[PDB]
Amino acid sequence: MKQIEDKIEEILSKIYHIENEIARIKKLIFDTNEKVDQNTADITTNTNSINQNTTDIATNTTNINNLSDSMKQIEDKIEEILSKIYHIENEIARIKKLI
Amino acid sequence: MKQIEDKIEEILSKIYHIENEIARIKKLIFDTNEKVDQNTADITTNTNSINQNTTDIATNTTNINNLSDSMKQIEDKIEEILSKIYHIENEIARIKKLI
Amino acid sequence: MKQIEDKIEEILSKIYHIENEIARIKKLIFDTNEKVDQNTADITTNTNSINQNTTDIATNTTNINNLSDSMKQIEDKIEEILSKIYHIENEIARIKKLI
Ligand SMILES: [Cl-]
Ligand SMILES: [Cl-]
Repeated sequence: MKQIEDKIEEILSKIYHIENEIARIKKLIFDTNEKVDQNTADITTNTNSINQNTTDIATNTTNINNLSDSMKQIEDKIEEILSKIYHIENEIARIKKLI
Repeated sequence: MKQIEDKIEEILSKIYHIENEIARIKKLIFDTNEKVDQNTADITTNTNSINQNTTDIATNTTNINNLSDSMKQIEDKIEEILSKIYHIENEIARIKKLI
Repeated sequence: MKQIEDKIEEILSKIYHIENEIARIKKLIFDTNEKVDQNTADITTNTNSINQNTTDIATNTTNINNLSDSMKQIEDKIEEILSKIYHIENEIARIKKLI
């Protein structure tokens, strides 16, 4: 009756502490899940942005390639032009000798 | 003994409830970690993607600079071509007057 | 009463085991949060990389558009230059026939 009720006093006080710890734990878990859900939200955003960026890069890469082809064709024509202009200047110099 | 038995009955009931809470809490934790691990997997994919994209942007940026530099040369050459043509046109107009 | 003693010892053991389970649960929670906080740190790094990449893409996109514009203009100028040259060659042919 003195040790048994000592024992029950210990049991009930431990149970009450455990109840508190369970309450604190539930809160920790809630607070954790807020962080986790915020992370999932942020990840979803980033995933969408990466997708868009990957698409915009692909497009940019295609266009660069396109512009590169065009540039080569341009450089080609310009070399022809400069060569033709040189022929012309020499034609003119020959004509000026005959007048 | 009757009072102690009543106390034991309440104790056992509380302990039963605590055990259920704890089982519930464990489930919560493991479900939380399913999400956390999927988050981590998704971050990993995104990081790889961000890395590919960063490289691809670097390449595109270099190609753009190179095209921009070629373009500047081309524009100078067109300047030169146009002045040569203008000179030629003058020379031609003069020659036409002499013949 | 010897049963009562068995039962209290039973109870004390179960409470001991519950306390250990609580301690284990807390550890799980803090370990979970280490993963969560690392995820948060990694998401932040990725957000910053994405924001930079988005800007750089925009810059590149603008520059491609500007180069494309420039090249379209050069192509127009070449079209005209080539016309000026056909005409010049015609004139020169005419001059050659008159001298
Ligand atoms: Cl780009
Ligand atoms: Cl997370």
